[PDB]
Amino acid sequence: AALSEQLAELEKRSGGRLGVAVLDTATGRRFGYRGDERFPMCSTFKALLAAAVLARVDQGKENLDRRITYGKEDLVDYSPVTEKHVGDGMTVAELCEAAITYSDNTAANLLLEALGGPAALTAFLRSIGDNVTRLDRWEPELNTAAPGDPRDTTTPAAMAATLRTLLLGDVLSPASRQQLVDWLIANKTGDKRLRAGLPADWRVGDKTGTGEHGTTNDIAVIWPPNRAPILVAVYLTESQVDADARDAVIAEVARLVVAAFH
Repeated sequence: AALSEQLAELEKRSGGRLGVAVLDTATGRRFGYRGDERFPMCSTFKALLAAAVLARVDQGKENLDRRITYGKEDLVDYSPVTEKHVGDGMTVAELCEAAITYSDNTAANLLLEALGGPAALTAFLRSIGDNVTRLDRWEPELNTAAPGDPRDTTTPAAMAATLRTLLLGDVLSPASRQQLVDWLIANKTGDKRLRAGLPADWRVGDKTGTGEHGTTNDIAVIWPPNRAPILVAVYLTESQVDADARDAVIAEVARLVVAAFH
């Protein structure tokens, strides 16, 4: 495979450690570059958080319209949505949207408490067959991204398989499935990452993550026109180029991936 070689060249220039997984649902195969190495999730976990929330909505243990109230004491850094709604609160559905489409940290923390904390999300993931991904801390502590730390990590391959299970398998209702898809499709944080290397006709839902030690991630479900989706997980950490160049690394991965498909 020349794809593996291109990603190794790209990884060299980034100065860090690059992980890539592609899962093609039309076939069932999957590609990996460091796909079984641990990487810090940063905000990419928030997709899995909204999935677990939706499961309890499926179970009748939670409601999409339930309004959660909170105060300024609950607000953590980078909370561009929740910081506007302390006076009126926000519904669980609104928090999910904020968490996914803006990486709102306070929304994630509030959703994490309504679920039962990091251990709860981690237990949900084991219940759906993901034995690798783990969430250990809250926002913003889970973004430390220390090079040898297993807390708050996934692997590209595990994240890809989890996305597959959640977005197209049988763990969520079809309604909860479509809702999670629509949130990812409306993400506002990823325009410089995977989206920027994809052909414009391709429909795309994604969740980004950003953290210390030059960490820049993006995970996605992508539908080529008339064709089964693929799942793509990209994690970059310990990188030594600036933010704009780390974004460019992710975009080029998206390009190197689609070219590999033609």
